[PDB]
Amino acid sequence: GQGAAALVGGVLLIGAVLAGNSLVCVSVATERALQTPTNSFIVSLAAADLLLALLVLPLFVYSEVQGGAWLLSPRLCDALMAMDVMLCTASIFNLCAISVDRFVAVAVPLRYNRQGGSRRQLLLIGATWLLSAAVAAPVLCGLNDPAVCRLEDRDYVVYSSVCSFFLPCPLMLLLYWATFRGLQRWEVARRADLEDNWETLNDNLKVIEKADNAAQVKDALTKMRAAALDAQKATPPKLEDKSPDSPEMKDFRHGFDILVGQIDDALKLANEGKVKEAQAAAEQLKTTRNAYIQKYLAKITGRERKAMRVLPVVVGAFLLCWTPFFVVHITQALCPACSVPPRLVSAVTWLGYVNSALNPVIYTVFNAEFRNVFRKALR
Ligand SMILES: CNc1cc(OC)c(C(=O)N[C@@H]2CCN(Cc3ccccc3)[C@@H]2C)cc1Cl
Ligand SMILES: CCCCCCCC/C=C/CCCCCCCC(=O)O
Ligand SMILES: CCCCCCCC/C=C/CCCCCCCC(=O)O
Ligand SMILES: CCCCCCCC/C=C/CCCCCCCC(=O)O
Ligand SMILES: CCCCCCCC/C=C/CCCCCCCC(=O)O
Ligand code: NA
Repeated sequence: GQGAAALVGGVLLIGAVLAGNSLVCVSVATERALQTPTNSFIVSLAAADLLLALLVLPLFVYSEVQGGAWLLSPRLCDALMAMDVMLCTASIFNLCAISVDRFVAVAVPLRYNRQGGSRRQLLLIGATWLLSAAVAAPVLCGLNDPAVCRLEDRDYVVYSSVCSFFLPCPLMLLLYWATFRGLQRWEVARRADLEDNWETLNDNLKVIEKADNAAQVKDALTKMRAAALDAQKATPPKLEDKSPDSPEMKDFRHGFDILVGQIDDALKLANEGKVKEAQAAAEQLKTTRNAYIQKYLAKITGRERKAMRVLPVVVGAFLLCWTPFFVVHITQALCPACSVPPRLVSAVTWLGYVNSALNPVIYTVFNAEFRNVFRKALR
């Protein structure tokens, strides 16, 4: 009765965690549009969820069929609980790492000399996992004084409730808040104008790629030049009060000067009838914007802020799913006499674990790139 619901519910939960989260990892692996700094953390979150389904949920379900009785070794129980605590902590610490990472990307504009990221996200992810293991490590040493698998050490439970949850949460919330406000300060008033300029650039690079002749190339380059110059005049509020002589204003203007200079050289070539050379100059121009310009066009048009919309939904769902769990557990640990109904302890646990099945759904619905890869699984 109570056992059959756990079994069916558990097999369905485990199936849904493995299915959804493997499809996330494979998608980041197969689709170039998904290989971003942010999605490195999303893969880390997927790993945490896959590991939960592999290492924790099966014996959790088995436990639930036995009505919470634990018939196996007490050392195995300790091993399970330490893994339980670590994976929970790792999910939270990774949501925290995202907000730290995104705040820094926003607050600290950097341009590298060489190809690729710094892999600082990977280092931060490594740090996140080692920190989660550090929080969980004492559980492995055996904290209990029976036939059930529970954390009975009240000081440990309060400690981890605070470190793993009640402390990261407000800080994470403050950081997401600062991050979103930071980006907004970069978004120009005349968004649609700058989007037009941006489309002119991309549409005409494609016209150039397939041109029949030099005049088409020259016409396309001429439009690009005008759009580059317009875009150059779209100043973000972030730099509005910055003087014309400011080294941050001198930066801004410069990226567009390099661009206009490249367009001019391609123009000279097209004008002389050198189609292939003009097309190569323009392709070489698809790489100068690939880093210097386009990164911060997505920023100043509001695209970047829009693409971050999936993150609060993920954070939100995590808070909905785990807040009841941590309120129940810290209460019990602080106040033995504050009796929580066992059926509710069971409920908030399942609620916590079902979070692990939710993120793949959240990405599919609320993020455009993920939604896109998904919707072309119609093959
Ligand atoms: C990150 N902080 C914590 C996380 C916990 O579990 C996710 C718990 C917790 O009490 N977990 C219990 C301990 C075992 N776990 C369920 C389970 C897992 C595997 C086999 C049997 C029972 C329960 C949900 C406590 C803390 Cl402080
Ligand atoms: C935005 C702050 C966080 C909000 C709470 C997060 C909970 C996420 C849970 C997932 C279920 C969402 C179901 C909503 C479906 C409608 C979405 C839509 O209309 O585009
Ligand atoms: C418990 C319900 C959900 C609580 C969490 C809500 C979402 C967590 C993130 C909050 C940081 C605020 C970021 C702004 C979100 C909207 C984006 C925007 O309007 O620019
Ligand atoms: C992210 C959402 C944050 C929500 C914070 C509120 C949750 C914390 C409340 C739980 C404390 C329960 C108090 C238990 C009584 C302790 C009294 C005693 O120690 O004797
Ligand atoms: C490639 C996308 C991410 C990896 C796959 C995720 C696996 C779980 C997705 C299935 C959820 C289906 C329910 C809602 C479908 C939303 C599709 C849509 O909005 O058009
Ligand atoms: Na998780």
